Amino acid sequence: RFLKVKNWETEVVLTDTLHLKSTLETGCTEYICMGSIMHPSATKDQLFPLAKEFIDQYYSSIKRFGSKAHMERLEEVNKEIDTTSTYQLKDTELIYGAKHAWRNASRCVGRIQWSKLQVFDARDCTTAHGMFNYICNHVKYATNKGNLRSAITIFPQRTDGKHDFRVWNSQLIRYAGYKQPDGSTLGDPANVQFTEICIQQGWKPPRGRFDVLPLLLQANGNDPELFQIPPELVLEVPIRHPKFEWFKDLGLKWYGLPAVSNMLLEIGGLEFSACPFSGWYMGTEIGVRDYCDNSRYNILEEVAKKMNLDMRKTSSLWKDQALVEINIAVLYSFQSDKVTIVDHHSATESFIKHMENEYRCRGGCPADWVWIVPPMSGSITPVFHQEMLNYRLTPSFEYQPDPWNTHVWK
Amino acid sequence: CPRFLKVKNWETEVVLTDTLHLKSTLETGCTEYICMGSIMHPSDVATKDQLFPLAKEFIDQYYSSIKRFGSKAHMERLEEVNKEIDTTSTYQLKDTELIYGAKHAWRNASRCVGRIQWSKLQVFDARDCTTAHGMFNYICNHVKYATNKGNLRSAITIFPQRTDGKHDFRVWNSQLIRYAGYKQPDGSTLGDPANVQFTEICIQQGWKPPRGRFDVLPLLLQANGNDPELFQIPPELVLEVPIRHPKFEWFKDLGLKWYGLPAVSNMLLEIGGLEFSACPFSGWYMGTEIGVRDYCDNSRYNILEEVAKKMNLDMRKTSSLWKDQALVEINIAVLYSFQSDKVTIVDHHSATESFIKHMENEYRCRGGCPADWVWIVPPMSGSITPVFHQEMLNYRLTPSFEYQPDPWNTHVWK
Ligand code: HEM
Ligand code: HEM
Ligand SMILES: CNCC#Cc1cc(F)c(F)c(CCc2cc(C)cc(N)n2)c1
Ligand SMILES: CNCC#Cc1cc(F)c(F)c(CCc2cc(C)cc(N)n2)c1
Ligand SMILES: C[C@H](O)[C@H](O)[C@H]1CNc2nc(N)[nH]c(=O)c2N1
Ligand SMILES: C[C@H](O)[C@H](O)[C@H]1CNc2nc(N)[nH]c(=O)c2N1
Ligand SMILES: [Zn+2]
Repeated sequence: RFLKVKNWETEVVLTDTLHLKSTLETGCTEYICMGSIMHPSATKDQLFPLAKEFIDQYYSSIKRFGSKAHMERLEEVNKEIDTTSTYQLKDTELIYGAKHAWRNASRCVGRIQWSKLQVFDARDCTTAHGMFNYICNHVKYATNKGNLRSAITIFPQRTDGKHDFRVWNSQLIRYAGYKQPDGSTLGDPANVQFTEICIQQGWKPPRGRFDVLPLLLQANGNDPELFQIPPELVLEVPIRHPKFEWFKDLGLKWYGLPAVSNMLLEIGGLEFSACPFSGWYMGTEIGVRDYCDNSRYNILEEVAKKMNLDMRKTSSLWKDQALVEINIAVLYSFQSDKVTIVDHHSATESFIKHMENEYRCRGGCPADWVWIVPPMSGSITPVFHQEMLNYRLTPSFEYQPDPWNTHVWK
Repeated sequence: CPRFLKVKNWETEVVLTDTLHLKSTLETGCTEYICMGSIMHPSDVATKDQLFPLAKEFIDQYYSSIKRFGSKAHMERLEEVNKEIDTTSTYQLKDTELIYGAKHAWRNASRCVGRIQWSKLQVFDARDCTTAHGMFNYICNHVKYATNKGNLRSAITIFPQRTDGKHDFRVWNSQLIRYAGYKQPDGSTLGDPANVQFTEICIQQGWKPPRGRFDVLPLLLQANGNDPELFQIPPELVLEVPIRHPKFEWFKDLGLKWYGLPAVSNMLLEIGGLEFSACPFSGWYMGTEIGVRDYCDNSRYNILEEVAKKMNLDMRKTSSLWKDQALVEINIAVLYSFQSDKVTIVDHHSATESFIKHMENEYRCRGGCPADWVWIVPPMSGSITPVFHQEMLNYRLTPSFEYQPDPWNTHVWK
């Protein structure tokens, strides 16, 4: 059928036809919705229909469906799956598939940018040293002295599952986390385990609060190897506040480049298990989640202290007050350092505009309300009032198992 | 469907196991290929063949609840219901079953963060009501009991079930207490813009509007499928709270107030296939319902700008977060004014913490707890509340509260 989505603030109705093209499952059924579940539950035979479908939509997108180039490309892929059990994408197809995996990422509020993506082909890579070189060039290009630029680097596809390329870091730039003897945690508590894997592999930790983790890089299914990203490539921002001059004394910083490195890029049945991709931050990612999650840096108490807020009852809303000031500081600091950052009002604003674009030109836009709505001030942003349909289009970004639970060590 | 489904809390790592979903009875709107979990409203009476298994399902569940499943009272009740449907094509609930069904409709309400209270619900049986004047008496008694001078008590008043669909009891009000909205010729709106359509109906029905910013609407009550009739709620029964701020002495100069009793009156209560089309129920407020939605939605009272101006905030850039700063202070004022006047209210931190504890107990004792994350997470400060990090499963258990068409869209005027 045709499905309608209403904005309850604007009363704008959009009509979704694009959902007719999905085939992956969402995890819901007619009787149970799993919309808030974070991770809901090849061969030559499985591969050609998937390859065919992707080649078909590629040649439909450059408006040459059924052309001679389309016909030969289909046969070319057929012979290649036959005689090698896989196939290799053309450069144009690799670029098209990467942009469309971003376009289809239902959890990303930043997709108005989807077609401006720099795609680095790293499929000639064979070693962890080559991976490091490719990743350093990615970081340097995408950082661009603070004028951040979207980028993805694509390493060789999975073959037999035994020669996977993997970036073991979940993101290219993170801070370490250390278990203290007295039971508390120094640095980033979310990274205590990965940090401990780096230490076990020979990393000499400085045991500070903001230690950039080394890259841990696995090429062709071999043991991963450690590398230190050159510090001049890692842009960082000291967090200060435009009105509270004591805020700089908290000693807070963050890195400028958000770069997801633990996901799987699927294009036409091919699986790119190592595809680090990066954009720029929405302020709440740092200011709400990284700093104020109870399992993360957990600074609300300290800020509420220096703000002298009444902290004896929840109904004083002291946490909400300190939350807003922290997120003012983050935005103010990146902006003062001319480092690209978007606030959640602008980003959600852009996303509503992007949805309108997509419904008009494409017939819909898959979107995960649970992830799109920012983690603070939800209903004063326009996406809170926007109904969204969620569905899985391919090419896509997918989760995959953490490598340390799979890898057969040597 | 699989027998066990697991939900994780990503902040605490607690994993819970759900088996109650195997009892889900109706459709969510999702499919295997599309999820409709953010659609507000996804998707003539019941025949004898439809009614038999729906009643048995409910009667079994009631007798299971009192540890008399399979007993002689259970089999005799099954038989009496079945004979009553056969001869009259409907049946009547016992007082005990009515109370049980209403409490469990709340218990099953996936969008309600307040369900830790579900078993403490005063049920007013109003199935003997025949006229709109009597509906008015019943609703007044409900409002006075539930308000309780500010020490609010949850309550539901249940009016006669649907018969042929042409004799429905309906409260035309969507909530028992709401403020009027008036469209001006110049396009601006006075009062509550959400209620302009309903206010116009009341004016047409004969209501004389005071044309103020906080005018309590009259009740528009439909008995037995007749044309609805207007009644004014006695103002001494409508408890209200002037909104002042503990620090900002100028906040009281804004002239804001709100009513104490949230009372939903447009929903349908389904118990064992019976349809109670008029079942007003009330609890107490979570502060953000007033402080965030009623006051700061753009299409509502929309005070963020004016509070920001008095706060002397940089309003040129969105990235100063002036909107977020003002929103917090408005919600501080709402909670502070309700507490100072000793009117029951709950902040979004206490409510979500309570709901996590409730959800955990339901998983342990009942095998699950259906919950709609999109509705459970508060509209401000989402991730600093525990429900944000809590995976939830959503499904439709019966007894339930359901939406129904607005009655001015279906009523056949006499
Ligand atoms: C350019 C500016 C961008 C902005 C402002 C932005 C914003 C966001 C935010 C706030 C999230 C939620 C992140 C979280 O809570 O962990 C997200 C998720 C995501 N983004 Fe974007 N993003 C951008 C660029 C990109 C790019 C370049 C890609 C890929 C080519 C991408 C793909 C994704 C994916 C797959 C997710 C979901 C990740 C997951 O499921 O864990 N985004 N984005
Ligand atoms: C006693 C304290 C209660 C609290 C703190 C509470 C809290 C809430 C809140 C904050 C919402 C979201 C409302 C919205 O955003 O429009 C809600 C929804 C709901 N509540 Fe509760 N509630 C309470 C009592 C009750 C009672 C007594 C019932 C029924 C007997 C009930 C049934 C529901 C239902 C059905 C909804 C969904 C309404 C809809 O879909 O429009 N609640 N509740
Ligand atoms: C359940 N969440 C797990 C997580 C996470 C996580 C941790 C990080 F360090 C990090 F940089 C990110 C970035 C997410 C992201 C990606 C992109 C491309 C842009 C953006 N603006 N944001 C995500
Ligand atoms: C866009 N949704 C339509 C709506 C609405 C709406 C309007 C109101 F005036 C109002 F009081 C409520 C109360 C909801 C509610 C109910 C109960 C029992 C307790 C509580 N704490 N809250 C809901
Ligand atoms: C589109 C979206 O579902 C809609 O705005 C919802 C979001 N969550 C909500 N949550 C509550 N409690 N109440 C609401 O009215 C809404 N509105
Ligand atoms: C349980 C729930 O699915 C989980 O907490 C989600 C909620 N929404 C989110 N939204 C974003 N953007 N990022 C997240 O990590 C999460 N976490
Ligand atoms: Zn769903």
